[PDB]
Amino acid sequence: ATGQDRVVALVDMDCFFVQVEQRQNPHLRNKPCAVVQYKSWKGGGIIAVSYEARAFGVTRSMWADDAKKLCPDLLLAQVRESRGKANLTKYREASVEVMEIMSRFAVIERASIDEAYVDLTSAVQERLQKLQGQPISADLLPSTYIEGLPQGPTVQKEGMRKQGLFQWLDSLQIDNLTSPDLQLTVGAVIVEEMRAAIERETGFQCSAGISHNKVLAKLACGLNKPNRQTLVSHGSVPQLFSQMPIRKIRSLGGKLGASVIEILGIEYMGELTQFTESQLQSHFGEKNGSWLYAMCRGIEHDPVKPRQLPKTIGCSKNFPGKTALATREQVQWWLLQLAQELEERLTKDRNDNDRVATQLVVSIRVQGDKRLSSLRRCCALTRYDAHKMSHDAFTVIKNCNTSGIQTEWSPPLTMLFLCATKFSAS
DNA sequence: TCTCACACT
DNA sequence: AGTGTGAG
Ligand SMILES: O=c1[nH]c(=O)n([C@H]2C[C@H](O)[C@@H](COP(=O)(O)OP(=O)(O)OP(=O)(O)O)O2)cc1F
Ligand SMILES: [Ca+2]
Repeated sequence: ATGQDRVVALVDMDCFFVQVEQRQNPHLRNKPCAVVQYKSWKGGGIIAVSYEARAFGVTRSMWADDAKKLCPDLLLAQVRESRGKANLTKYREASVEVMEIMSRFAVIERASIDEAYVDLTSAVQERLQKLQGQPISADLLPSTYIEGLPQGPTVQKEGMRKQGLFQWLDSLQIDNLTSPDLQLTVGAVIVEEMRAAIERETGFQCSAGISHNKVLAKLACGLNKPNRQTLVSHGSVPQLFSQMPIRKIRSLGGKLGASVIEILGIEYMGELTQFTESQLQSHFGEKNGSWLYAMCRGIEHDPVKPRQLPKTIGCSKNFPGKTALATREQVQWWLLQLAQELEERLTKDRNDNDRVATQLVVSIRVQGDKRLSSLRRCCALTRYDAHKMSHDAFTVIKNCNTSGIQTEWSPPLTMLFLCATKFSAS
């Protein structure tokens, strides 16, 4: 079993937030520019960077003042602030523009505000039968790269792409409606169409990866960016993985990937193939070891889940440094701010998508603790009312106040989080 | 520099 | 139910 059953794509909207601001403000298009939140602290934190700006070294998580040192003509759009906090509504609404188009072509799993996986297996099958048995023209794939091609016995990027595509298509056995390579190729044609539709109907450009599973689709998408798509076939996997750092594969970018590297003494994904499955399991657990054994051979079975809507709706703000909440009524006022945005977003959700959430998650962080969350508590969510929700959130966290004073809050709070969960049909 | 999904327990 | 990981 070679992990070639499915055709799966990952589509990534290139520097999406920037694109959203560039569509709305044409003065920004085709310039180095970035999206920031909170202008006051060091010019604001950069959450999205156009490709022109990235060429100067500007990255996400940079302060805008720092990015301006690297890129003096950098243009900035600020995120909308509402009730003292960054509000992402405009981007969420652009994201829904895009997913609704993608869903006309295939079933899509929303992976984040700017990317979606796409299961094209069924769509490919139908296109294959309408195609009589007729060859696939290079003209159907005007922005597609075939990973690992050209090879064997031109100095410009587009010349390379074409030569690789020619070599791919010249050897395609179109007379076999079950070759996985043919299916990928038809998958790629559909994604060219889907990306043409997204750009025509929204003005947004994006990159896509096309392969046999989600991890490879995602890896492929990042290989030829921006506004390009890449086909990673099963056959390309041994050479692709032979120099591919372990941390580049989805879910190995963190502690597990680090311990795979250290315990095993390897650097690249393909070095995993010399270990038995039992060996991998003993070091990393039954699930992880099984997952690694198959993955380093290009095989992964995680399904594209037919889910175009988030499972949770969440509202958080950080209060770092001297800005940590120290008084009771301060903590109340911000919970109320969080509860109010949440109500706004919950009501739109109940009306657009026919469902109500039923559980409220409250999470806080205390100054001096180490981790994203210090403590997580839940309670019932019965009415979309901001005042009750914030009253309830306070109720389930007021005992964390180690201060004996009634009006003070120690240790001061460095993060407040309200999340609606456990949706049911409405 | 605010999100969202999921595995373990 | 609560914590921790991984990612955008
Ligand atoms: O830390 C983050 N903060 C943060 O707001 N977002 C938001 C803002 C951003 O446009 C969007 C994109 O996430 P991506 O990691 O996929 O990167 P892009 O900007 O779209 O460009 P590309 O995929 O490299 O071409 O999510 C992602 C984060 F990772
Ligand atoms: Ca993106």
